[PDB]
Amino acid sequence: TQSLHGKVVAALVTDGFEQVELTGPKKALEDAGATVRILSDKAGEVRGWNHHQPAEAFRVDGTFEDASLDDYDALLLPGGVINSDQIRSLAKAQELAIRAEQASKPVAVICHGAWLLISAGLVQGRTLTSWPSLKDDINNAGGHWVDQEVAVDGKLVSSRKPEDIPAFNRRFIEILAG
Amino acid sequence: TQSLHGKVVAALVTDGFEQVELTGPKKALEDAGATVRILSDKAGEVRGWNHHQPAEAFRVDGTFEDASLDDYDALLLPGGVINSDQIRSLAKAQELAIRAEQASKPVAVICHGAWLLISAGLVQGRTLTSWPSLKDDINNAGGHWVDQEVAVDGKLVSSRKPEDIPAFNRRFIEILAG
Repeated sequence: TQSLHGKVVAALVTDGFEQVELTGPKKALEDAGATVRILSDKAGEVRGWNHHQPAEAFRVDGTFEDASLDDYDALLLPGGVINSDQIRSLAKAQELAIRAEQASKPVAVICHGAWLLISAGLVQGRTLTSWPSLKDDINNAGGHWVDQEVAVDGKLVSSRKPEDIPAFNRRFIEILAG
Repeated sequence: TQSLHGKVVAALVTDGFEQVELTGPKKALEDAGATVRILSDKAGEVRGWNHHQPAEAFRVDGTFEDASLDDYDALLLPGGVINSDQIRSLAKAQELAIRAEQASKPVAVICHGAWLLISAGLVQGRTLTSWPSLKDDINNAGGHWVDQEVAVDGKLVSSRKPEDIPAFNRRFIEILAG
């Protein structure tokens, strides 16, 4: 079984993130030996959601403003339409995603989460999947939208919905290990 | 002031629409003498939301499947991130908006509601505003995004947020009268 001991992943979330899109990948990554930190726009706690109902609050380990991608081997971008619509316009979240591309570090994204990638200018020429509502936005941004349980372009790992999470986790672990 | 007597407006909404972006314009049009029909994807009731909480239920006058634009002088597209994300993929909602473009009928859209126009191919070469989170999607789809309280491009009337509603209402009434 692949070990990710020593690996640190940053999950980028604002209030309204799909809770399982963080906790599923977080548990799979922790089971393999990695550390996962939660970064948000504000300090304190960030609220996850189960579909259209608010769910549990999670302790924020750090802010986008304060984060350095030197400290992380990869980014996790959970969906949640509310979180995804909010986070995509945040300059420091965009900067983290841009720095990950420049540094050839994995970015795992799921559901509505690729809006951050569109707005950071990062989907042009890349193949990814997403929740189908984002298909037009990704294609209009220059992306190559495909319908796959888990898409991979280099170290860009993408999935469309919560049911994809098990395969998403397995592929993200393979890509993080290299 | 301006009478809209004899005019009929279809508001296209799904569950999770921003309630005031329906009720505010609806009252203004009705005060002006117009009739406002609430159309949804499903019969019965459609759930309005107040920001991030579901709110009151509204009677559905007709479904997108059954609707003809022959019976409406204009479309009203309230926002709400949940509604706007859902409604954009429904071909029958896209059809109603395309028929509006083809028949030179006003379309008033606010906040997140322009996602449907993007997916219907209707923002190409158009000038419009929106909630800023859609800026990149509107520009990537060939639109010209502007930051105005109420933007107008022909009969396309667009606003950004609930505080724009009074001006949105006043402009819509003007465009509807012609």
